[PDB]
Amino acid sequence: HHHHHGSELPQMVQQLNSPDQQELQSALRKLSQIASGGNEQIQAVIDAGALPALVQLLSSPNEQILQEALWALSNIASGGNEQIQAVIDAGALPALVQLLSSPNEQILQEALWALSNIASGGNEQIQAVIDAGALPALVQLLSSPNEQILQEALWALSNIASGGNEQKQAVKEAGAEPALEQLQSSPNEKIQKEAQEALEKIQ
Repeated sequence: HHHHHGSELPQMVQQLNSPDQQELQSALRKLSQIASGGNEQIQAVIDAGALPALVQLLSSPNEQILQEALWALSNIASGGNEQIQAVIDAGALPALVQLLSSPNEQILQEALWALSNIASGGNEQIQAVIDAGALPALVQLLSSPNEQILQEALWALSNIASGGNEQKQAVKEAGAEPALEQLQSSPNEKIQKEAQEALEKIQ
């Protein structure tokens, strides 16, 4: 069931620019929720012009606003290829890549999730993730002592690796092979499986 009507979206979008922080968060949450409900609903959020404002919030020093903005963007990017494309065209990628070097694990997790959603699209979507410079960051993350970070980084890398030959080649050129060859021997069963599958995708 629809919780919100289409004629309420414009108001929510305007409120992503409120100086009132509880108004802002409230609107962030509603857009997240609507965007969680399938392609038709995601499209309504995009058509209402929510993307530009969501991307602005990605540089926020307020982790509460940041987490909800990332989550909303992840939900939008979980739709169709053209919906993922809209996220890319709105300039989300530089901000997401920047967040890959965050000392905050919770932020890291949501930026990686947004990125792997984006990288689930077509070769065009994947190439934009590569072009934005995700690969050097993702590779550096592969030598983290934190298994949860590893799993998250592998999901993104594995998705990029599901692209065409150009995309697989970029993965090889960013030096991912030796790291994936190591993690293929991981005692963590989830990491081992993802690493193996990613390695096999890039031959």
